[PDB]
Amino acid sequence: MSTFRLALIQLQVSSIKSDNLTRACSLVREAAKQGANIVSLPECFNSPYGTTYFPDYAEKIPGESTQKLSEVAKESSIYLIGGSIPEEDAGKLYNTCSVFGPDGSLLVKHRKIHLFDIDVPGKITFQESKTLSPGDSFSTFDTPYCKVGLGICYDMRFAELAQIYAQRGCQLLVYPGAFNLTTGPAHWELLQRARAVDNQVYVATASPARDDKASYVAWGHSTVVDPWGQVLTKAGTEETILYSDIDLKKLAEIRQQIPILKQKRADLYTVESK
Amino acid sequence: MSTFRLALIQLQVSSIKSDNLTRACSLVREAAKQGANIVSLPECFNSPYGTTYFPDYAEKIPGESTQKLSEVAKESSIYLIGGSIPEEDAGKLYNTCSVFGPDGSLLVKHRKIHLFDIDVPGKITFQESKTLSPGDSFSTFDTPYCKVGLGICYDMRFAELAQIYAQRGCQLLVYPGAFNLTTGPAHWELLQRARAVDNQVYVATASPARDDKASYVAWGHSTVVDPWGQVLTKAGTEETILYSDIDLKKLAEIRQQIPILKQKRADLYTVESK
Repeated sequence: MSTFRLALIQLQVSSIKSDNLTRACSLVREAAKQGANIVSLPECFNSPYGTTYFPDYAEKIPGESTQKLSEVAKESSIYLIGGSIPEEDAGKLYNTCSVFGPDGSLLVKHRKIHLFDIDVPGKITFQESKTLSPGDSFSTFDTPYCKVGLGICYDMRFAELAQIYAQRGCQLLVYPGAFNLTTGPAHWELLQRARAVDNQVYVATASPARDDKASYVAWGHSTVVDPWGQVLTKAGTEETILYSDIDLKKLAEIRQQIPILKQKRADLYTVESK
Repeated sequence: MSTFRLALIQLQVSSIKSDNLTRACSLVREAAKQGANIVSLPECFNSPYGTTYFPDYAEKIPGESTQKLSEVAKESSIYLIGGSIPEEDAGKLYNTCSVFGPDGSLLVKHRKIHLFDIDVPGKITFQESKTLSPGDSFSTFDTPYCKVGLGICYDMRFAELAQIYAQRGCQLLVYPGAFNLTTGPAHWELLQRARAVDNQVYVATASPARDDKASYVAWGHSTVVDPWGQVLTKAGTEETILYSDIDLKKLAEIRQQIPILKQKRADLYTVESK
């Protein structure tokens, strides 16, 4: 129970939802065949990423996409982190990561908390909040190995989320997400290394594969980082399944060697969750 | 006053305190001559770093070392961040960074909050709390350009300190410190880049030069990082003065482009301070 196999599906995403679902589910099955215990799909894995796409590809949960995820998690007896999909609920749209357990049960649903609203002149302008609404809950789930915490993409820029997850006992944080050709080289690896080292947790990112013709061009480079801040493995830009064997004994040893989680000064500061 | 010149004195530290003070003050004068507005010395700049050294090199504040720093800040008309020195007060010893303004006045004194207590088997064991006591206050000072926040070395591992400084309006964080041949390659650059990008501030580290014969062998590599997480400049291992022109207009533009400080979810989390 000290080591488990994590698989990150760096899916090539097309404009045809059923195509994405077919290929996503077949890659999940392959990951399970190669011994993965936890599998993650990437952000917006079932449809193109963009504000004019979300309304038309959005589904209720349960719906077409989550029913397929549920079924494949059950048939493969794995924990399946469902990347994210656009979700409709009560006249609002969300960017939502659904997680299914080895019995097909929904364990948790994470609606992206911090929406992707940036403007880098001459590089990338995105206003996710013009169509989507933000989530208002912390999201974790339990496995036999450890507790896992969730964020989606831009959520990775907010240190407090990882701090709260670490407080709550999470030992792996998974962030389905797609950075771009500007934010990718600058920030993608740095941010996930920061989250890992500062909170002494494993961190994994699940990105779609790069499609240079898409309106939003994904960085790629799905990555796993250990509690020492070391990159354990890193994909390229192409479609692949990335595997890592997550060693929780190593985490325990790191937390003893440089014991920053036990050295916090609660008389001076605290990160409070509401 | 949107740009100012920062100098980091990467001092080679000897066992003779007066030698360190002589050379520190001459390098400060040189930095001021080359137009530095804020100058920082490194951690434990006046004496060898180690638990059996602190008691014997410790001084009260004011004392020999701080009197020299006060005088040189006065005569050079600069803000001088006094690295750190071992400080004695009321039967206790601290690791203390004293800051003097252009009139020679003490602006603030930062006693290291998180003491350097680690044990990496086969590599480095240090127990700063054998002899030192921790500080219990946040430390900032004002300049005509911006507010500056302070930590010493291991303080840099504690994200919350930088979060609180950013809340309080700091635009530059300075950490005098010496990592070692184990923690240096793993964590030195990562941590400072994390503090910079997460809080959208400039971050600077002032290390002593490496002495391979010292009991604690310093990593070196004094560094300045911008709010985009980009390394602006980085020293080698040898004694030098590192200069950087800190562009606060750039900081303001970054905080608009990726406006994470304005996108915090205070309904879900807060970093609370004493």
